[PDB]
Amino acid sequence: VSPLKHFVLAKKAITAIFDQLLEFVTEGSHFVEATYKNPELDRIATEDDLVEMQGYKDKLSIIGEVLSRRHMKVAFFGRTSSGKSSVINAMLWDKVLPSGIGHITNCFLSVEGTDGDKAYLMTEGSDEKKSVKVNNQLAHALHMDKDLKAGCLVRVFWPKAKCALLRDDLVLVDSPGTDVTTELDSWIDKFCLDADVFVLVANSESTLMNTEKHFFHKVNERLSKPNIFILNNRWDASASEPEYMEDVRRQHMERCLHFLVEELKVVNALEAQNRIFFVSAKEVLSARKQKAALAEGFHARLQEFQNFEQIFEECISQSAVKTKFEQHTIRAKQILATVKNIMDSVNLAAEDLPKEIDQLEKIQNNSKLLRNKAVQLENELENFTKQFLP
Amino acid sequence: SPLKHFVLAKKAITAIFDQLLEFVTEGSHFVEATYKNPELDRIATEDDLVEMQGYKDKLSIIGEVLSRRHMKVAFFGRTSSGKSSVINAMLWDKVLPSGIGHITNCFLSVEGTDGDKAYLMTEGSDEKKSVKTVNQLAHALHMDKDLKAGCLVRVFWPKAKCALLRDDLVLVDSPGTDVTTELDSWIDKFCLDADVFVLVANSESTLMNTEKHFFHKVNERLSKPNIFILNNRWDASASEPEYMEDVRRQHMERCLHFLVEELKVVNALEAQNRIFFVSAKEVLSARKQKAVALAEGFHARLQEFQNFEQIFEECISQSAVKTKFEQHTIRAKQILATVKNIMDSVNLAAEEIDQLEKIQNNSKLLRNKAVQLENELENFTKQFLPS
Ligand SMILES: Nc1nc2c(ncn2[C@@H]2O[C@H](COP(=O)(O)OP(=O)(O)O)[C@@H](O)[C@H]2O)c(=O)[nH]1
Ligand SMILES: Nc1nc2c(ncn2[C@@H]2O[C@H](COP(=O)(O)OP(=O)(O)O)[C@@H](O)[C@H]2O)c(=O)[nH]1
Ligand code: BEF
Ligand code: BEF
Ligand SMILES: [K+]
Ligand SMILES: [K+]
Ligand SMILES: [Mg+2]
Ligand SMILES: [Mg+2]
Repeated sequence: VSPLKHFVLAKKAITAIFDQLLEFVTEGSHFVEATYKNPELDRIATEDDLVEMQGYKDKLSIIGEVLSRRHMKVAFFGRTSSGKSSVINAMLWDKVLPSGIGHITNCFLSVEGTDGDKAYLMTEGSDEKKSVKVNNQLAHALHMDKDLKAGCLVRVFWPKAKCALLRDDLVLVDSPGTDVTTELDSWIDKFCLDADVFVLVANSESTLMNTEKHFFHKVNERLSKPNIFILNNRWDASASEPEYMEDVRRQHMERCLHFLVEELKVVNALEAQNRIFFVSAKEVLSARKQKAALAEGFHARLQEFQNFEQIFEECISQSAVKTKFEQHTIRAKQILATVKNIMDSVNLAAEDLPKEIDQLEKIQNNSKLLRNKAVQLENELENFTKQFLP
Repeated sequence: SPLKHFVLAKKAITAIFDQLLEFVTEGSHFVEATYKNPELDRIATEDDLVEMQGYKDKLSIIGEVLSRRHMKVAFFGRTSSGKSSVINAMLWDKVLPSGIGHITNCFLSVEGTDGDKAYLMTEGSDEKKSVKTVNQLAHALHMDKDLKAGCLVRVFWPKAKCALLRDDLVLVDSPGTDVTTELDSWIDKFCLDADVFVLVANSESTLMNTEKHFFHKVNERLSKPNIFILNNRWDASASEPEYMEDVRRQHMERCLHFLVEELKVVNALEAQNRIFFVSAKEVLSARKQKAVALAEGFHARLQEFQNFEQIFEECISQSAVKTKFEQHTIRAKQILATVKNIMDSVNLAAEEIDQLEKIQNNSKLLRNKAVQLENELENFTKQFLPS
């Protein structure tokens, strides 16, 4: 006994550590602020120190929330028409989300499991379990009037009996295309930035753009190094021009590897192997939506979608301790290290009237005692990593 | 004749721009002197100085663009929207590297030649190499051992085969935008100063801001860009016909908003004849069959590619005076108007202090030189750009 209990122990442990962390950094932020702003002190603490510590307080509050959340959030991200909606529709075995040519998905869509045997949707502040067939009115931009305003979230519920993956506490998120408008991008941040796992749906007819990559650098800048699956979707395109298939596949694989391993430095090359796939959502959906001449390599592309689903499931369940917590604990260690440096910098600055020197040594004592609280927390995080991680 | 009308126009406008450039260099020096003078803060502002310096630069580069022997048409777009394939369709053969993934990994001039065989030339080589060598130089799944520099291969296609090339026309196939920073900086160096742009958009998707940002950059550095938008891959709309008209409407509205509201380069009626829905792949396939079941509406998409080619040809031949010069003359009028405002602002701000009235007199005399140039530009526009 048991996978579930191992997770709940881990959650209580790390959440409790992060409580201590957040109060520590808030206190240190107030100390540094006070020292910087005091007109009596010859530049003891710097503005940069203050901004960094304030940034860390914010960072840690948001990460705190992410840790304590009841659910594992998976955000789907990509350019317009790479295949985000269609990938989810394939995982669900039915065309249940708005999909098509042009800009379509014009709202954010939660997808969760339900114990009931029928699907439904719910809208901002409504108990009403509306028909899943109403989606287009709310989420499909060829239906929606161009006036409709700044939000939104529509929560789709799909029966757990159909679709294994939705059990339990998993939440999939279909979003709009990146880089369509500034406002849409700011909403894509608000909704998707704090996701536990990202599925980058790339267009395998094309290659990876920098605006697509920039998002994941932003995730790291604001929170922690992102857990990323790359689906090179539309791979059925390579059935035309088989004389280059392997060369094109090699190009994508090399570029995606470079993105995860060299640019983000989130994963090593061997790990990245099991995060990059070549698939056709369209084919998988078409085949699945049928069990009451085929295009070449269909079966290979199907088997890789299945591998993606297997590995995706292995992470949000078996390795949910790792998936939910690891990257945030690493970032916690990093932030603490920098906080220690700031406290040291303030201490040494303090070394260079009787009331004025007495005030200055009080800053020294404060900075040292904060420093050792930081080392205590570093040890508690190191213990957590030992007892709960590889 | 048409040719003589053009050469007259070129000599006229180039001569005007010489006068323009000297005027703005002088005004830039005046504004700089007034701003930097410690006796007289705050008569001219830093923003005034930066604007005037920017205008000097702008005008030098536009001067060069005006005085060039050839009409350059740059093809621009995302990776795999269909740039290479559009050109391959215009030439009736698969002559340029095309395929899934990142392919076009150098810049490719395409010009007419009087000879009956096609060929290529590389920097800096007399050798007319076989057009069948292209892939080794330009196709990123092929390319031989190094290479790079961000370079140019000049393709020459027989004029006998493709009507459009017979002028001093130069088509430019480029790499995909937003792939790498260095590729983007080369795309600027090569394509930014193009006389005409063909934006090959992916009609399965919608227009991204990185795609639009390029053309804002053209405007920031030079003049509002002459832009054709080809919504390529439109054969995709065969698969989902119940929304075809709605998707078409979406693209048309977005493209219209881009040209008319965002760039403010053209009115809605003009923009109608700059936006098209086509399948390069289909057109190439049909044409290369010179050398049973076809998709609907193949024929519609073909007729629109043909309309694009007709209107494209009507512009860099019949209306070549317009195409080459108009947008630069408009920008010239705009800059002069703002220069006038700067000189007025300095004059009013000016309201031992003999020095102060000397700035007033200088600002007024510069202002009236600006009005003289405005009239010379207005005369040019009357005589060479009706109605
Ligand atoms: N051939 C092919 N078409 C696809 C694939 N995935 C999606 N599509 C098509 O491209 C469009 C996808 O739009 P969609 O991705 O659902 O909306 P998004 O949210 O903007 O990505 C639809 O018209 C799909 O039929 C694929 O793997 N292969
Ligand atoms: N279905 C379809 N495919 C196209 C069209 N235009 C180009 N393609 C294909 O899309 C792929 C990319 O074309 P390419 O011209 O290399 O794109 P570029 O690198 O952006 O110039 C090739 O395999 C082409 O055959 C089109 O209008 N419809
Ligand atoms: F066409 Be989408 F859902 F960005
Ligand atoms: F496929 Be590209 F525009 F290099
Ligand atoms: K779409
Ligand atoms: K390509
Ligand atoms: Mg979608
Ligand atoms: Mg190309």
